Amino acid sequence: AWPKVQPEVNIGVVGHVDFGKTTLVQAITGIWTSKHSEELKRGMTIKLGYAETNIGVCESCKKPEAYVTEPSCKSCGSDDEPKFLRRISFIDAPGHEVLMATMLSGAALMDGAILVVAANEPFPQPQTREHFVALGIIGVKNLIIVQNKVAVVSKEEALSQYRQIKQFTKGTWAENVPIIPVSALHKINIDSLIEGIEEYIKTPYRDLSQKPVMLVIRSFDVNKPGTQFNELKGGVIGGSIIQGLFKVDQEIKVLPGLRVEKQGKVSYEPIFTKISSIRFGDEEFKEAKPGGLVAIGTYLDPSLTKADNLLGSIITLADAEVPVLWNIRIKYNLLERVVGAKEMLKVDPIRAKETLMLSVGSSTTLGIVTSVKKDEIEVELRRPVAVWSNNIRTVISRQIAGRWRMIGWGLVEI
Ligand SMILES: Nc1nc2c(ncn2[C@@H]2O[C@H](COP(=O)(O)OP(=O)(O)CP(=O)(O)O)[C@@H](O)[C@H]2O)c(=O)[nH]1
Ligand SMILES: [Mg+2]
Repeated sequence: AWPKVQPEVNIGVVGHVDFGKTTLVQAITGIWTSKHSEELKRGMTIKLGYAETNIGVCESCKKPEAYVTEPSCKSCGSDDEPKFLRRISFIDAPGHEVLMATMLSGAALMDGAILVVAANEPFPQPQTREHFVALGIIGVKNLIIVQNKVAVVSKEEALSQYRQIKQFTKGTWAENVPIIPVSALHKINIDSLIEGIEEYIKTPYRDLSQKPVMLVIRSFDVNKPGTQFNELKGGVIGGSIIQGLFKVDQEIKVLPGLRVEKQGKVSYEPIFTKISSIRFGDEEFKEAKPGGLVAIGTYLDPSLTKADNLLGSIITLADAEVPVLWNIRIKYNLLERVVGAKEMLKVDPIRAKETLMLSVGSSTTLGIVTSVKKDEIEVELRRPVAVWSNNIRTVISRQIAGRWRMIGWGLVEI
């Protein structure tokens, strides 16, 4: 008698490369997130992976084994069904070096986070530190550190690394962050991770008063090949809602929208449409709340949505007043040292005329610095950015050693 509702919380899974993120998400949800051919062939995550599962508890059994991801208490004794707590979803971020820009985007969609640390690898490491301080910046401080691959190391070594993690987090915003030893591959001590999720990653408060805003991270064409032009389904736009709620048959718009070429001149025109369908995985719904990753059916030509073309864009109501800016002011603060790089090196102050990478919401855009002050910089963006609210958290990256590395953050001023 478990209800078929949408996920109510987004838990991001971040960490260094090949530490077992996707295998962990599979160990919990039973689903392999990587569905693209490229990432299945290369054996990594390239685009944000998604997977969801129900969470329940057999309140007549002993925790943490009392927790289940399916409506059955046969594994603990009683034949009655467990108490449905909530449905959760995971955002599986890539742990690769040159995919940081993706992770940041995913971080805009996270309510809580899990940081995967390999027990068979030394601590700390590049993308570990980087994703850590990134989560600190974004505001995803509902964190759980997971000691994966614990089955290949002795308890002495596991505790040895544990001490190092506690030392590392000692004196930071993550000082009291829990550390849970699991084995994603062989499914060892997963129940404790479920329990930890329920304890430390609670479902946030959603103020439905705020205007409906969705951050787009994917878009595609559900039309199977050779489909005649009369049976062509509308374009589908996928992403996460950060505030408010969307309903079917609602008038919406995509910002900045569509790139337009007029004899070499480039502009951007908002994409107006109507929600034809809303789904969360295989289940279809009439509403769409924050938490989970929603597929929004539109009346758009599939040509516009094909191949994640609307990535980074946002979706609001048609009559919403939203500034789409080519130039933005940012009240910034820089990091002290470049955390992503393998070599320890400090970060130069923002130079005029310098080109930077800005992560605003789910959008990554390059821009040239036009004004430099102690607390504020002004940037001329190569492409427009939709700024739905005031004080939007942005992430500032600079190209170092040929690769874009995070150097600091800021808030978008309007
Ligand atoms: N022994 C052991 N091996 C594991 C565990 N988890 C993952 N692995 C191994 O790591 C390999 C890749 O793990 P994967 O889950 O893809 O790591 P990832 O971090 O998602 C890859 P990327 O960071 O590039 O997106 C797998 O072949 C698997 O054998 C674990 O808990 N124990
Ligand atoms: Mg992966």
